[PDB]
Amino acid sequence: GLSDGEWQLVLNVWGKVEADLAGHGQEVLIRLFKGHPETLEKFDKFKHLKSEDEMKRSEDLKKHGNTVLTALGGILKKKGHHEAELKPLAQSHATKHKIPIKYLEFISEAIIQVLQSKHPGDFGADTQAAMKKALELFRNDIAAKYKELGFQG
Ligand code: HEM
Repeated sequence: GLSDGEWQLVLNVWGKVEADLAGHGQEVLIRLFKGHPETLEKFDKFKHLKSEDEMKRSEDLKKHGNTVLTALGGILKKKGHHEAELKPLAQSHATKHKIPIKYLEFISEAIIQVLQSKHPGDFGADTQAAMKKALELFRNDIAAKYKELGFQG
């Protein structure tokens, strides 16, 4: 559970993300792929990218970074009243894409790194503790949709 003070820090720094939603989701995916090469395998269209500046040249990489932030944006703007937005995602991500909850922790960490790296002052300790709590409850709620279907996470 997040206070409304906290939801505001969360959604106010997310507004920035949204000024450059590609730039961010790109950097996120790079951070995740470069840091966890295992994740790269779930996207057959980029599984071949081998270097950094190389994947920075990918339109579809950007296209996906723009996707994952846009949806997470939508979820964040629900302030946890986001079941009608996480039912489909948990299920797609557990079954179709076969993504474990460990990989979600990974991208949660990439996001946070990117926020810190793109907005240092605006994203201080208490703004970060807020962001961390949101992504954590996002993750816990997916985790339970995973479990309801017999996936573990
Ligand atoms: C913030 C956490 C995440 C969010 C909000 C997110 C969001 C989305 C959305 C909105 C889609 C659209 C397609 C669908 O749902 O059927 C999608 C698809 C997909 N997601 Fe995620 N995702 C997250 C984490 C991950 C991670 C960590 C991976 C892999 C390591 C992943 C792999 C995929 C793949 C492979 C697809 C299919 C894309 C394609 O088929 O071209 N997702 N995701």
